[PDB]
Amino acid sequence: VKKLINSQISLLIGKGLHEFDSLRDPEVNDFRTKMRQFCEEAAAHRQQLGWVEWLQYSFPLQLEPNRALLVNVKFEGSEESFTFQVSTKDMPLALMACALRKKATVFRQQPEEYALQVNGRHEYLYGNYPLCHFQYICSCLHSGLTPHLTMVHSSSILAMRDEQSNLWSLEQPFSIELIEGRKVNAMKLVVQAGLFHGNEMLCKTVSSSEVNVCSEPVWKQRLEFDISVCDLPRMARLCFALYAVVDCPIAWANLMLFDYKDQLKTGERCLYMWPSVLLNPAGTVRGNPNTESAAALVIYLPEVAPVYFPALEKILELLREILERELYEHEKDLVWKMRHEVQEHFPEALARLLLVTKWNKHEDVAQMLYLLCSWPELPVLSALELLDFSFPDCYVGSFAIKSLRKLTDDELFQYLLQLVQVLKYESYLDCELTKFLLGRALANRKIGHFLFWHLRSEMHVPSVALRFGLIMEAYCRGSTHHMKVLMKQGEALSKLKALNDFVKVSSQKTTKPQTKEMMHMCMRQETYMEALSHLQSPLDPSTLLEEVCVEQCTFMDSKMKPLWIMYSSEEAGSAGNVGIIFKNGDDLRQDMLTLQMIQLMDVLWKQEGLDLRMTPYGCLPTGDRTGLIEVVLHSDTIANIQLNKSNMAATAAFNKDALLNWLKSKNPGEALDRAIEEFTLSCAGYCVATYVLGIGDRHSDNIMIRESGQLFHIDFGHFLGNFRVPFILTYDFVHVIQQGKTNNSEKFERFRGYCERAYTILRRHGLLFLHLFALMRAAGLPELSCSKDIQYLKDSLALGKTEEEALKHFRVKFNEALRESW
Ligand SMILES: COc1ccccc1-n1c(SCC(=O)Nc2ccc3nccnc3c2)nc2c(c1=O)CCCC2
Repeated sequence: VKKLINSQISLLIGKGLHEFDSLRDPEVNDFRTKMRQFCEEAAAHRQQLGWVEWLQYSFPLQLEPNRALLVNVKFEGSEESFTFQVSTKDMPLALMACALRKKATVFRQQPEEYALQVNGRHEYLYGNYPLCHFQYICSCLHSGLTPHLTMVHSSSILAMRDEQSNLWSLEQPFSIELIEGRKVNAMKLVVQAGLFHGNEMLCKTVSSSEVNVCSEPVWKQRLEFDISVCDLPRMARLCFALYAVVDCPIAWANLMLFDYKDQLKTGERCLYMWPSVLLNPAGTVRGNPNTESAAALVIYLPEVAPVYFPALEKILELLREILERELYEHEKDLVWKMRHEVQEHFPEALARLLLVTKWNKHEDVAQMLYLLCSWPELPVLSALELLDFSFPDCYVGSFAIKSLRKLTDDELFQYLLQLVQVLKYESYLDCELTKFLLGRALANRKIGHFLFWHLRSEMHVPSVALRFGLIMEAYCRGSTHHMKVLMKQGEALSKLKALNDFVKVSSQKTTKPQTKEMMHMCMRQETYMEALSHLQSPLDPSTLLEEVCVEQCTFMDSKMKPLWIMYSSEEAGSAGNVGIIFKNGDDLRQDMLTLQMIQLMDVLWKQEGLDLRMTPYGCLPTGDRTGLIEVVLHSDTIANIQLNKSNMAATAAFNKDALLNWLKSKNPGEALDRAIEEFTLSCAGYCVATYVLGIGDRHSDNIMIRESGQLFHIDFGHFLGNFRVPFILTYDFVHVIQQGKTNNSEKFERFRGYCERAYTILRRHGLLFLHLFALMRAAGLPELSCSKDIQYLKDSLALGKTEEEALKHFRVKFNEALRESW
């Protein structure tokens, strides 16, 4: 039984558990045994939460960042239902009290015993929150539709919970022996090396003597470093590069000088090197698992006596305002001098101080660390910055995690992508971030869900495979039931892969309608219907994908032939009609990042009461160049609409009317006005979003309208101006905002203010986007490579300017954009 769990975990994570043992590594072993006890205590805890609390775990509330409305309510084991008027201000409890008073008459005869489920979703309404604080209610309030909800009793929910049970002495300079290698090139070999603490070098880099591009090369050289061993910080990192010359990089490799047990390291080491794009401090500190093929450097760490890093007690024992809002040496000096007063009157400039403290002087570091332990907790925003690679020191990390704990799950979810990337930076397996992500993922099934996928999605990447795999195994130890739910998901994804593969070959030999019939046959196979049905959508686990409508499924006409999968739910009705797009072949990371940053803008706007009617559809990479997009129904490309087909409702004398006619036919009479509004708001939003983010090559083929008028974007290939992309006003948008008039400066300038608000709001959170992008550098995304990329943001948000200025700046670009418009 314990045996079956293991094989399930193996299949689930994409790596077999035997491989962890085969490593014969105490670091891994400890991480495994430790992290299991932890996840087991969490899982233990959970099985004894009260029912409401279990709901909170299982399906956390989805909330928005007087007026009448019709609601429909039913009770679980029955079809009969009732329609009430309520106020949008009513508590979920008031509604539940009605439900019951209605029932008990149609039946002859306590609201606290119930929670309201959304029909056909893993979504629930509970708490003291007026109805439309719940996203679902408020959402309905807009698209116009009637909320449909099911009274679920406490006995019913608890049944679910049930079914889910399971030192300073050493003064001599540091130096190593470089012995020999085993590599491939054309010319002389060289081995350069430096000691890093983050991005900063601890002293000048040193080099090898020029040998023949030959062997199996030999060196047997002392390389001595311009620093004394006693000054080596905890997180000291030794970084190698190997290249040829007579310029030409071959491989690289890094290691920590202290092991995970704080022991300094001796003596011989074989390093299996990673092939190159010279020195790479950010690169991982464990070796290339491809031992057969990979080049290897063998070194000798001299044995300086056994030595550990001193305990914390031993550590603990041992116009400035004007600058303080890059700095000269002299300034650096003043800051350091004022450290105490920094910790007293500018605690939020911590990051600035840490950047001036001398990491290659053990005495200075001890001073810095002493101030850290009395340091007041910082705001979340400051914590996100402290996770930067610039801050490799784990006492700082511990502090940053310490400050990060007051994250709401919503915030946590909103940054989860980035926190995962930072795991790639971690010098050791057992660490605080890992401990924290696991703990929060265990207290929240939604967080649990996405963490897994973020991790499961990168197992094809050898540098993170082990780390990630070990985390996923830990999590499963913490959630036997959720791992079943997830296998269901990965089983569906496996089938989709096989289906898409068939689609690629077939689509080259034959015509679309034929491949479509073939697809449906393959899908109608027993193994496919079972695999592809009755699951939770990986794009959002509260979305249930029940019955695939084979008849509706097809594939899209682009190189990779992405699949189009429609699902219905009888229990869910209309909002059980959902689609996903399976994509195998393209990298989805770029888009997912893009989609999350827009999502962020929307939350920011909404937190200041600006609702631009955005459309944040799911996008979720699941594996090697494989993931899913959320289908947005009742929409079409501008281009498609501008095919302006005769026979359709939008038959137009001039192409500029096409959109507006379409909108008219979907939105008769007084509905028309609302749709123009929806179009205007969301346009404002996507214009500002594409502009700040440097997303370009927008054309009518990658912009979509929905029948509500809402406009949104697909196919993000390029961002951060990655061919300075202008602001863009398409003539046809302007025309639609202007209600079909040549001049409508009333309508048009309202539109300007929306942009201006959206833009100005984002700037106030400029730093929040910077820190997040900072953290993304860890990803290896090709258009997220360096500083010039983070420069793009600085410039778009005109962050260094004043609001009066920036607005002025933005006003030119926006004008420039209107001029372009015919
Ligand atoms: C691959 O996309 C195409 C490229 C060239 C020509 C046509 C398509 N294409 C297109 S082009 C529209 C498009 O490229 N993408 C869409 C269409 C709807 C979307 N909804 C939510 C999120 N993204 C969406 C993206 N659409 C469809 C199909 C299709 O083959 C098949 C049936 C379902 C809709």
